[PDB]
Amino acid sequence: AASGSALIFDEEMSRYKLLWTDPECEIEVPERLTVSYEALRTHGLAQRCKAVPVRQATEQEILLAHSEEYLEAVKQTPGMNVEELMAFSKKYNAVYFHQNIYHCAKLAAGATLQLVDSVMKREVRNGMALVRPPGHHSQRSAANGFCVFNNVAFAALYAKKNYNLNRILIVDWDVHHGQGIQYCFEEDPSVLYFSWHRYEHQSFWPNLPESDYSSVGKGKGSGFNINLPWNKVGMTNSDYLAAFFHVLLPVAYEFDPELVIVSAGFDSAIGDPEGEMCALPEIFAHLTHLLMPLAAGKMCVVLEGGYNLTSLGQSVCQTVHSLLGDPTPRISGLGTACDSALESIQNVRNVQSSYWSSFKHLAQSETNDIVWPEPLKRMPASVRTVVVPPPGVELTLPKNCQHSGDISESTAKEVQRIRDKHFHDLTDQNILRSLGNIISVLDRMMRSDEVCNGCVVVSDLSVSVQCALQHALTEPAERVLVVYVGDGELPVKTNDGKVFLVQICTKETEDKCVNRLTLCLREGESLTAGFMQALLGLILPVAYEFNPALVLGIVEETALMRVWGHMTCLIQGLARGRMLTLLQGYDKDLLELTVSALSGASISPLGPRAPKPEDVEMMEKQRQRLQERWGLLRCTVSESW
Ligand SMILES: CN(CCCC(=O)NO)CCC(=O)Nc1ccccc1
Ligand SMILES: [K+]
Ligand SMILES: [K+]
Ligand code: NA
Ligand SMILES: [Zn+2]
Repeated sequence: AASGSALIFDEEMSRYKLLWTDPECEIEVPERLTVSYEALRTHGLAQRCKAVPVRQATEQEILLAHSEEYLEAVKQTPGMNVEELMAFSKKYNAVYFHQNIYHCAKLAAGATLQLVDSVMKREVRNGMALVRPPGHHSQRSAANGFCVFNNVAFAALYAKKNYNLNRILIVDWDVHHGQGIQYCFEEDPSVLYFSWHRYEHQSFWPNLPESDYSSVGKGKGSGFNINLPWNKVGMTNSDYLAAFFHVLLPVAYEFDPELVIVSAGFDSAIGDPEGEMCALPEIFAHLTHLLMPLAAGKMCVVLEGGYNLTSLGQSVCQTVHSLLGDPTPRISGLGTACDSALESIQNVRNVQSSYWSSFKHLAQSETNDIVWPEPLKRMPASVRTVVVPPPGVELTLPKNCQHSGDISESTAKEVQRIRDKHFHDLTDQNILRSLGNIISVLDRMMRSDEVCNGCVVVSDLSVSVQCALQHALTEPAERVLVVYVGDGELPVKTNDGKVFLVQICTKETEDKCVNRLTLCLREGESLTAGFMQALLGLILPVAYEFNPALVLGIVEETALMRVWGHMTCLIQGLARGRMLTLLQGYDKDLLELTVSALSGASISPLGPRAPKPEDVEMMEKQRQRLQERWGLLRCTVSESW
């Protein structure tokens, strides 16, 4: 399986710039590449990436997306003087030309194609191209918005042609609408385009009616264009994550792309003079992380915009950190999206309800100078994952996993201390072994930056859960998220706000308070889709708002775990990836799947469908019950009294 992350960069693309006065173009500077690469080197990230050389896109490759007349006209700009370059620039909107920009435009596109080849040939797991000029405004016969050729549209058209892909997701999180990409794939159902963008009721550049939520695609492509307009500035981490949980990710996992391409403009970051948004550079660690389970991890990140040199460098680093598998930073202060964002979200969900299963219940009444703190260091763990299989079982482990059954003297004293106080008449040395394992693994996870998560197979659930949870609460971990697949009650108290409990059970149970989420899904062929809808639409929003310091996963032996890998990967967005999983009984496959997802490996796609209406009803009842306490659950504007 593929390993490593490509970083594609060349300083030649910094060798064109604006040569006359134009306030609408001044911000697009060579130093955007310089500062970004240097920030990657400063933090040791470039050195851990596979450097893949740029090349020129050929004429034939350019003609995949652009007309011969437009290519021919651009091909003559290297021979033009400044006067003629200015006159040529004025034929287009918000773009400048330079003797070297045609050369750099072919490098930006070739760099992108190099990135696609590296990922699709399995030479790397994923990667990023740092390119100039950007691409996403470029159109079949026009330069636009600092873009000459459409780098990301090339990438999808090239991957279609040369790898015969049928499903490609393009995520455009630049703060501007990528209308060139939308036009390119408007009628094509094989490419799903998502864009959020500052819109302000069409008063923000490029001022297009078809940038609104109502443009869903055309003809065979209806439903495969998703526009989410931001109609106010100042959008926050909660707005962006609400967009992902309630619009993008439900559609992305249902579409099941074979490749993901990100139009990665960081002018959507705090401090940018174009976007005027408020999301922290750390949010891009999570936008990247939440998309990484798709397409077996095959993600190509392509630089678009981003103009505040500081937020630019920090956001590029958060993205590459996540591409490299480094633990995600904790996002504090999350809550409801603002009213304007909830309006945009509910409007796109409603027009998209004709096309996507996650939204189909909405269609019938029966169914329903700026400054911010510098990002903390993100260092990978020595051993990412420790594993404790039953005594005797030896397993084949990824290179970043270790067994860990060696109980120390201090740990062994705590186990009998705990036994002597809370479990008098317990003699079973198999259970006492597992509690030595839990405490030893937990202490490595929390006290060290060099073990991140772990998995322990256990005999008795009640005793193991108590010591795991209690030893975590005394460490102390301020808050603990518990995710439990099974039935019955556990020694878990949710009456102090330090624990939130997600339970996925078989019998319908009454849910009393707002620190428990109970999901009883109907047994049958549609359990997989229902679980994924619950995970993206309920579990992740609450977990992200809760912001735990540790995640405790628990599976009872009696218990449809072909989604367990996706949850384990996605849930590592919380608690900087610090998750302890307790598997009750030995299941060879479940244990290797758990270890692989905890270790950061890529997981198999889910492939195919639609969930039970009874299940969606149950899930929306949970939303109605919880969203006043946990506002990140909301995907509609609330009613004013
Ligand atoms: C800065 N904008 C491009 C951003 C591209 C980007 O970063 N894409 O990701 C262009 C602003 C502009 O030209 N406004 C305007 C247009 C016509 C007449 C008067 C004013
Ligand atoms: K966008
Ligand atoms: K499309
Ligand atoms: Na102009
Ligand atoms: Zn932009």
